[PDB]
Amino acid sequence: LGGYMLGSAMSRPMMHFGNDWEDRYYRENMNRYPNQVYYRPVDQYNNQNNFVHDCVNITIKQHTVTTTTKGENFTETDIKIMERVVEQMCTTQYQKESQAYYDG
Ligand SMILES: Cc1ncc(C[n+]2csc(CCO)c2C)c(N)n1
Repeated sequence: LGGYMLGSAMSRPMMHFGNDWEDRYYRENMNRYPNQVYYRPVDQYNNQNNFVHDCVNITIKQHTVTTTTKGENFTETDIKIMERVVEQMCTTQYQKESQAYYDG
């Protein structure tokens, strides 16, 4: 990996996009989609968006390869569900891990 760690699977978000075609594609493809996030530890960092870009990148990179060779074929629609919920989870894992990095 280089220095990345899986936070774990998303606790079934019930979140949103504002685009009903992406709402549906979440409920219709979540069985196939990459539902978990890999990050570098927050210790070298101070800000979510840049870290979170690397976090969505490493989980999408590994897990798209893992799921395509199981029988999948993601689209820009699946990427937009993935990128949203992974980015939300990456930023939420940053919040918890950054609180713990302040706590000890
Ligand atoms: C895991 C999960 N993610 C997204 C939605 C979809 N959804 C929630 S708000 C809204 C956007 C349109 O107002 C839609 C319909 C869901 N139900 N479950």
